[PDB]
Amino acid sequence: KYELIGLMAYPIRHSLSPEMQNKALEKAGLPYTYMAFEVDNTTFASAIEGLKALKMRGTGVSMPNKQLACEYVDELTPAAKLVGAINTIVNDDGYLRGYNTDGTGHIRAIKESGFDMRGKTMVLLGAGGAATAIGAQAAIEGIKEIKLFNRKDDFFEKAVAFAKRVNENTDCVVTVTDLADQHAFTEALASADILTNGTKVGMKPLENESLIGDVSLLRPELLVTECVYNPHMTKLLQQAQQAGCKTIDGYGMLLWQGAEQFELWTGKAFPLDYVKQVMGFTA
Amino acid sequence: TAKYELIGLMAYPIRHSLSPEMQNKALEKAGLPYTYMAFEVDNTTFASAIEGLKALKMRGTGVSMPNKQLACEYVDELTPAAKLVGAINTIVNDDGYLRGYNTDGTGHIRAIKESGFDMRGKTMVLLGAGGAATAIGAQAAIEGIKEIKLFNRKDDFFEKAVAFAKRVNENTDCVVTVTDLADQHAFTEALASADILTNGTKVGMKPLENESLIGDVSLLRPELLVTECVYNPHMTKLLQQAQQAGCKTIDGYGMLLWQGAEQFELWTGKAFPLDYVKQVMGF
Ligand SMILES: NC(=O)c1ccc[n+]([C@@H]2O[C@H](COP(=O)([O-])OP(=O)(O)OC[C@H]3O[C@@H](n4cnc5c(N)ncnc54)[C@H](O)[C@@H]3O)[C@@H](O)[C@H]2O)c1
Ligand SMILES: NC(=O)c1ccc[n+]([C@@H]2O[C@H](COP(=O)([O-])OP(=O)(O)OC[C@H]3O[C@@H](n4cnc5c(N)ncnc54)[C@H](O)[C@@H]3O)[C@@H](O)[C@H]2O)c1
Repeated sequence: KYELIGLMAYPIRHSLSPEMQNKALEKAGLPYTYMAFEVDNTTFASAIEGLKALKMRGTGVSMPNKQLACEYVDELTPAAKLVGAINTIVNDDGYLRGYNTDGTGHIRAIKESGFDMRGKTMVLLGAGGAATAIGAQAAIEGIKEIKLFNRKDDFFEKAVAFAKRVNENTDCVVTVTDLADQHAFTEALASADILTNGTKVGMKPLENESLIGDVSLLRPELLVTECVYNPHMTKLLQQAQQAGCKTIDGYGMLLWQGAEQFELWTGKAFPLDYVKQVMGFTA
Repeated sequence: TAKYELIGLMAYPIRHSLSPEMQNKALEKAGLPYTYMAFEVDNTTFASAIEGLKALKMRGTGVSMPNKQLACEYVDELTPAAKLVGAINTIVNDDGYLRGYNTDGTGHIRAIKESGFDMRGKTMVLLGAGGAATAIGAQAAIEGIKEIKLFNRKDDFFEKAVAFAKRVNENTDCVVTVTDLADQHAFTEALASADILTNGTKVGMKPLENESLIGDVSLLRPELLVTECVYNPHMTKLLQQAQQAGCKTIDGYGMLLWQGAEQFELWTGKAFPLDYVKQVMGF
């Protein structure tokens, strides 16, 4: 009969994955049901037991389990090994494969727009789950250099370690700089082909903030990408659009991220345009 | 919807179970936020499936062959009837505390009760000593039946019948006796004193569909109530003999519907849409 696909996260409040996945599955009439489960670090190992025992087809993974999940799969992709976090598990007859679709999804959205990131230079803001996933995938896709900026918080040392892993295991060049070093930021922005916000700046309670203070730094030839999807148009994207830049919003990454999970689980093509419409992703 | 809770069915194999359709139609009719799904679970994977059930916060699960006996050691509490049977077909998860019930027993008994029959103080001839027969015998004893005259051939279930009889005789006020099906004089005499005859054996179901444990239809007095656990076919040979003799009868679907209704109510705390499900299932 139907096979189950889970989501293992805590809290699972208002995630868009259940609606996206069930709408897509129902569109093609596929024999799967996606359901979210409140699972945290203390219950994750037993949830995986459950995933194997019940013969679940797989599960999505979100906070606080993305790092822990790497230790519960039999095989990780090269990008997931650079990130040290996964958001997708596929159960192939008891053999678990882990993937990070946030990285591939963001890169796909960029590629769909017509931008070729091979040999380009990126200024990446942040060093959490979104930023590291994007940086890892960008490196694998042949981006020349990623100039990563992060403030002096808990993620700074994570950024340093992340850059070390990318520099030693890919041909990409990753640098890490304090967001407070304004001169270095301006210099990096000047050299950039793509600016990517992977921070929580732009999302509530930081919805009225942007890491760009001087819009003249936003040259029209600069591509600006955003991970934040609530609100749909962040302050940064508004600045970028007003400056005449091409942009890619959070829904781009979210949709493609989702498409990739769907395809790994079902082996069928994701009904992208349909999902985009039903989810109201186009303003 | 992400608010939905999961109710499983843990069995092997999962063939033509009517539970998924019944429960989901009923859940939908009531607009309740539950999804019922079947999972292939055997004695080897059952322990881990229960860890899954707790970790994922499933509302509960149906249990069927080959796990009904094993399941008793994985719940925290068993109803008195389940203690007599040594098997459950229902688990309810109340915040991590698991309760085990056997709705096969209560369902068959509810079916009888609905027909207008009062089993308090009555005598039953019970055929068999497997899961269905012991579930019925246990609940009937708890319902106040005076005596259960159980008949079983000399196969692996005969010693089980004896042990079952002892548990019932020692923990209820009901008197249970166990006799060899081959003892025709014993059978004839028990039938003459019976108020109710219940088939809990596989006789009547393929490949024994052309068989009935009643060889002389005159033994079926019109006042005798005949109930049948076999539901495929709907009209067993025994039920045809009984209706032909003027007996009041209860078929396998009576038991199946009420078994289901009781599981639904235990998991949801809401009324089962009985008239609706009877209608949509085709009964
Ligand atoms: N579109 C998508 O599919 C998608 C996927 C993943 C994440 N996201 C979004 O990306 C954003 C980041 O998520 P994450 O999981 O990577 O978060 P995280 O907690 O893992 O990382 C947070 C990052 O933001 C930085 N940061 C936080 N507050 C800051 C501030 N006031 N100023 C400057 N920097 C600050 C931190 O240093 C860190 O680098 C969120 O808004 C999230 O909703 C979107
Ligand atoms: N209507 C329902 O909801 C419902 C629920 C449970 C079981 N059932 C039905 O009840 C029947 C028995 O199921 P069970 O799970 O108790 O099986 P079981 O394997 O647990 O027990 C089988 C019983 O049948 C007897 N038996 C088998 N072959 C026989 C034969 N040739 N002659 C005489 N006796 C014989 C055995 O001695 C034993 O008593 C099945 O047909 C099943 O479909 C119906």
